[PDB]
Amino acid sequence: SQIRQNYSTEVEAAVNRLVNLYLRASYTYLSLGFYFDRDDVALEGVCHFFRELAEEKREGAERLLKMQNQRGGRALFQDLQKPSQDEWGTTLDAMKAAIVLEKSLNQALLDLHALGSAQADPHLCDFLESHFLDEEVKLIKKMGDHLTNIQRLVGSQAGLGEYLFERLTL
Amino acid sequence: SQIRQNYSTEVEAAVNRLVNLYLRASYTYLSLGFYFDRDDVALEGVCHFFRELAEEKREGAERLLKMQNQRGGRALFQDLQKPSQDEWGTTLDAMKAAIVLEKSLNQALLDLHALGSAQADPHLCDFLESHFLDEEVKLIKKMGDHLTNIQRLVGSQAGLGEYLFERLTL
Amino acid sequence: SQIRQNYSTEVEAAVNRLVNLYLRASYTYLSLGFYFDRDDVALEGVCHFFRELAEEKREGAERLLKMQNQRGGRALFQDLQKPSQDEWGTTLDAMKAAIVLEKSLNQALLDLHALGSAQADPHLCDFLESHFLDEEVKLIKKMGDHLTNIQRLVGSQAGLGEYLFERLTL
Amino acid sequence: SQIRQNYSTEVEAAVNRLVNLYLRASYTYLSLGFYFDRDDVALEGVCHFFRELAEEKREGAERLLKMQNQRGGRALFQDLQKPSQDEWGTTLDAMKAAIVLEKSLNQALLDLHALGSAQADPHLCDFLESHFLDEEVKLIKKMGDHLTNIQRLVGSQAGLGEYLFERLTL
Amino acid sequence: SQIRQNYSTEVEAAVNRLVNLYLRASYTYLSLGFYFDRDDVALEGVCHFFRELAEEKREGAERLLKMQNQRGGRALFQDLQKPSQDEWGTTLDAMKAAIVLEKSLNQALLDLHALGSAQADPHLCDFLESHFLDEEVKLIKKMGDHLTNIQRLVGSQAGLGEYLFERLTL
Ligand code: NA
Ligand code: NA
Ligand code: NA
Ligand code: NA
Ligand code: NA
Ligand code: NA
Ligand code: NA
Ligand code: NA
Ligand code: NA
Ligand code: NA
Repeated sequence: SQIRQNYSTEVEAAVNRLVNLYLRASYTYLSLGFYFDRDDVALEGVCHFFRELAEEKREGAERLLKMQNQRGGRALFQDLQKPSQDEWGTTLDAMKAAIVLEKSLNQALLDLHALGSAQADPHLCDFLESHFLDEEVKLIKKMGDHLTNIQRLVGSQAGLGEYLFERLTL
Repeated sequence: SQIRQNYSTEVEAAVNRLVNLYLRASYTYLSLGFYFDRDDVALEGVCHFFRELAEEKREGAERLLKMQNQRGGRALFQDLQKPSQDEWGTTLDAMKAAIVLEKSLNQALLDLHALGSAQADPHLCDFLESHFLDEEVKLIKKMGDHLTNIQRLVGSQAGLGEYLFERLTL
Repeated sequence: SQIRQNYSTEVEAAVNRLVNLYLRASYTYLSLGFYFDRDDVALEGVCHFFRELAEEKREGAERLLKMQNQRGGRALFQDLQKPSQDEWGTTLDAMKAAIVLEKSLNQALLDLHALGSAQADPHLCDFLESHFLDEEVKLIKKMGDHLTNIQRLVGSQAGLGEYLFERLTL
Repeated sequence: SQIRQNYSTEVEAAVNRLVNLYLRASYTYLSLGFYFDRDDVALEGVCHFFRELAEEKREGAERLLKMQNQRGGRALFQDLQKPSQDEWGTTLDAMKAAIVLEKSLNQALLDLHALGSAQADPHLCDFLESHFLDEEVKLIKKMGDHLTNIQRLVGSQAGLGEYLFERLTL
Repeated sequence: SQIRQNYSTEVEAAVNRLVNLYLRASYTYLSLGFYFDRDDVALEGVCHFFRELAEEKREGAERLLKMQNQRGGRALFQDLQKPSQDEWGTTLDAMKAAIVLEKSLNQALLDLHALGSAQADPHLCDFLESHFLDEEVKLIKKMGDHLTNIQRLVGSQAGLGEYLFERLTL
């Protein structure tokens, strides 16, 4: 490109891989949201928590694609793998799956930041620090808080606890 | 001082000791608040209850220092001891620790009032009656109410009760 | 912690030490503020300058503790040493002490940033760059400006100059 | 009186003496205010500081007379002695005279409070604590602050300092 | 040009030289403004006085370039010489340098007006009378007033005077 400066082919490829990862995560959260809308599951606040995450992760992919074109890189899309499960269990199982997925996104962000640092690409480092790394730490902390609250509610009356969480936290 | 009148060295020293006690209590409540913000504890209303108490106790120290200078006494600061615990247990354990601490502050206020009375210092007596003694009785009553509500919630489903208290009272 | 990722024990400990340093600085500024409120000192703008700094440094400690829990580290509080002086001299002496203290906080921030960089912790580096390093440079520049203005006012009429500074700058 | 209860003849007489003292102080401050309005003195902020104090002390006398009738005591007025000086010197001399006068009022208030306490008259004790003792401590602290600021301004250019104080503090 | 009428090559060249002179003066005032923002100089009102002059002189250059194109002349830019000093001394030294610079701009304006008059170019004469000559006389009078006020403040307490000027005039 006429505009490309200081933007390695390694970073360009890793940004494309990260876009795939974010779109995969959006699709996983779409599947989690619609599972909680099942008439035999029926946890509306859980459905809305995951549907909002699906939108967030799509928006993160769109911001990475915007940056890829601002740097003069070329977006390359790959197939999007289906989510790992078709049914997601309890709200506890689902929130455990969600923190595993967000940990994996965070590790991908950290790996890209490290690549950027090795390539002396400060605009990439800044972009990630500014729009991704703190949002991901904040999200992971929120999920961990949720996770602890769900766990303390299981006790010996798991249905009751699952209802309450949904009603009073989500 | 040019302005000092009717202000004994005994009262001056005891006001400095009370400032230390209030600042110690602010620090204890800061530690309690951040313990309830842990991802493995995650009781937001409990965190906010103690963080608000940390601010109150700091403000009480600042009011005592203001009065010390209005009387012509001299503020003398000492080291502030760390809180008694690093981890605070359950919300019940924490509220028991908080009432023990507020009882000890109240006894210090009563002891200063008695000193004032023995020194015939009515401005000191009035200052304490006006800004401290009723606030402390009101706080201790609120903690005792909380304490009773937490206790009735333990039953055989302690996690559930701890969640509910947090959600519906705090 | 379930949420901890990329957060070294070295950084965790250094954040706890920095919290102690910020709380120590808040306590120093509380002592400076109340010294200028003495009836025999009576520099209201000087008192308000330091009282505002006490609040800032407390808020900096609270932000570090928030981040410590967002990363899955554990807050550990230590005793808070009393300020270095009981009486702080002239406004010049006090502003010299304040710049020495802010230089020492800045060096602690830089040392933590360096640790973060050695540990490849970009979220820590970003957090410090975002909330601490520019605020500290801005503060140190303001104190240096004050310092120069106080110095030019001493001349042969130090009382007059101290009054004027207080009245017309603070 | 039909309404008198728990109100000793000693307290009644001492309240009448305190009314005389407050009215004397109002008259002293009237003389101080008009001295600073002299064309050969011409310190407008000093004049307004003392004129406001004249009004305060008159209002304090009126509140004591109101209380005397609410208790069923009988107001008895005596001659009001002229102020101690006809010309009041510098603003420093005048503020020294004003703090001497306020110290003497405070000692009279404390003496009445002690009498009340010896007579087991809590309504009198409360009335003084509520409307007089803290106002007098606040005033004496303000005068002491002023006093320190005037003193630091004398230096070797006393006229300049007196102008500045008036202009920038009062 | 198709539009050029009554616009001599001598005037065209002198307008280009005047643009250089105005841009040089803008750069001088930028250097003066940032010198007064030094932490070891720290005269904020002095910094703002010169920074505003830097903007004025840039705007004067832009108005001359606008007029050059409205007449069908051709802008020709030359190198811009650095300011005459790197450090500017006291506010007195700086205001003396500023009046020397404004006198030199005024003499350049008068010389161009004279050229215009010799070339019978009334649109040029009007343009200068309308947008430059009275603004320059007003500015030079303001600087001279400042200069007199700074001079009366030096006395035997130059620091004090420099502070006061900055605080109370600028
Ligand atoms: Na939405
Ligand atoms: Na951005
Ligand atoms: Na609050
Ligand atoms: Na009060
Ligand atoms: Na504030
Ligand atoms: Na932030
Ligand atoms: Na009035
Ligand atoms: Na009343
Ligand atoms: Na401007
Ligand atoms: Na025009």
